[PDB]
This record gives sequence, structure tokens and C-alpha cells, in this order.
Amino acid sequence: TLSILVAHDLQRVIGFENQLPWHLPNDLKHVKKLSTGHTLVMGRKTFESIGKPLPNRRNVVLTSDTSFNVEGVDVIHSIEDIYQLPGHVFIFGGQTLFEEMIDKVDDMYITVIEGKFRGDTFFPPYTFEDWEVASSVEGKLDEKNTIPHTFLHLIRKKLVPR
Ligand SMILES: NC(=O)c1ccc[n+]([C@@H]2O[C@H](COP(=O)([O-])OP(=O)(O)OC[C@H]3O[C@@H](n4cnc5c(N)ncnc54)[C@H](OP(=O)(O)O)[C@@H]3O)[C@@H](O)[C@H]2O)c1
Ligand SMILES: COc1cc(Cc2cnc(N)nc2N)cc(/C=C/C(=O)N2N=Cc3ccccc3[C@@H]2c2cc(C)cc(C)c2)c1OC
Repeated sequence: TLSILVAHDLQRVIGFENQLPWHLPNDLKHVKKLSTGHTLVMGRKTFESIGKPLPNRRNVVLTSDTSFNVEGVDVIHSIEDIYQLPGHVFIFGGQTLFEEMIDKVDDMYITVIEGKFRGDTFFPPYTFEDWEVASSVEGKLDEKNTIPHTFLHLIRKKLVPR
């Protein structure tokens, strides 16, 4: 399976100055539970923002840098390399990789951050006419998680005659 994994706000903001605009620990635990034991594919800028690979999963970084080499990170240099990765592959970001892959993935795990943040990077527009809501689960709010959010699992709809 090839999946998108993303958090975006009410206006599809995903980042500001190479950081998540929001502080929401519950969504990082969501990311952890979905992607442990599988593969994350991310662009170079997204990797440098995190700074080190996330433990207990394959970390794949897409870059044009022939010199790129980080311990615990596998490097690919073209989009076509993604389809050769085994197992469940999650497209992890950022805007550039999302734009290149949104028309190719089987499904999307989207955390909708129910707010309006200042951003400089965005998830591409998409329509629920094209995507079936396999599940929609409201995140629970508490002391450390104060922004309403919704976990969506969207599966691409099949085009059928009538
Ligand atoms: N909210 C979320 O769920 C989420 C998730 C991830 C990231 N983000 C945010 O997204 C922002 C970064 O997005 P971004 O688009 O600016 O950067 P990005 O997609 O993370 O990285 C872009 C880089 O990836 C490499 N790349 C992309 N496509 C390629 C291709 N076809 N072939 C070879 N290399 C390729 C290039 O690296 P080189 O220039 O080294 O060749 C390119 O400069 C950050 O603010 C981050 O916080 C948000
Ligand atoms: C730009 O910056 C980033 C972007 C994204 C992309 C992304 C965010 N959300 C959605 N929904 N989709 C997305 N593709 C992720 C991250 C997160 C990286 C991070 O440190 N952990 N993540 C998972 C993890 C797994 C195992 C051990 C440690 C972690 C760690 C973490 C886990 C837990 C349980 C709590 C905390 C506080 C951290 C990121 O760094 C801020």
C-alpha cells in the first residue's frame, strides 16, 4: 500500500518556517502508531526539520543531493524509486512530495487541524467527491492537546460508469 500521512489545518496549511505550526502531541502519537514497523518517504526539507530519523521504521529521504548520507536513513533520488519500496509506504511530506504523489496514492491518513494557522506550505486541494471517508474520528482534547482535530482515513474512489 502507498499512503499519504499528513496533518493540515482548515485552509490546508501544513507548515510554517520548516516547522509544524501547531503543538499537538496526540497527532505525533497518531503518526507513531500508523507508521511504526513500516516506511516513511519524505523530502529533504522535511527530514532536516525533524533532524534525525524516527525510530522503529524505515526512513527514506528523497533528494537530488548525491552526497546525502545519514546514518539510519535510506536515500532515493527520483519519484520512481518510491514504487520499488516494499511494504506499507507512507508519503510523509512535505508540500513538494504531497503535490507529486496525491494523484498516485491509494489512500490518505489526514489529521484535520480544526483551526486557522499562519503557514507558508500547503497540502494540495482535494475534493471529497474523489475520496471515500473510510473513518473519521474526533481527537480527544486535554491539558496537552488543546486544538480540535479529526483523524480521517480517505480511500480513493473508483471511477464507474453511472
Ligand atoms: N503538517 C504535516 O503533516 C507536514 C508533514 C511534513 C512536512 N510538513 C511541512 O512541510 C514543509 C516542507 O515542505 P517543502 O515542500 O518545502 O519541502 P519537502 O517536500 O519536505 O522537501 C523538498 C525537497 O525534497 C527533494 N525532492 C522533492 N521532490 C523531488 C524529486 N522528484 N526528485 C528529487 N528530489 C526531490 C528536494 O530536495 P533537494 O533540494 O535536496 O534535492 C526538495 O528540495 C515544512 O514546513 C514542514 O514543516 C508538514
Ligand atoms: C516538520 O516536522 C514534523 C513533521 C511530521 C510529519 C507529519 C505530522 N503529522 C501528521 N499527521 N502527519 C505527518 N506526515 C512529523 C513530525 C514528528 C516527529 C517526531 O518527533 N515524532 N513522531 C513520531 C515518533 C515515533 C517514535 C518515536 C518518537 C516519535 C516522535 C514523537 C513521538 C511521540 C509519541 C511524541 C512526540 C512529542 C514526538 C515532525 O516533527 C515535529
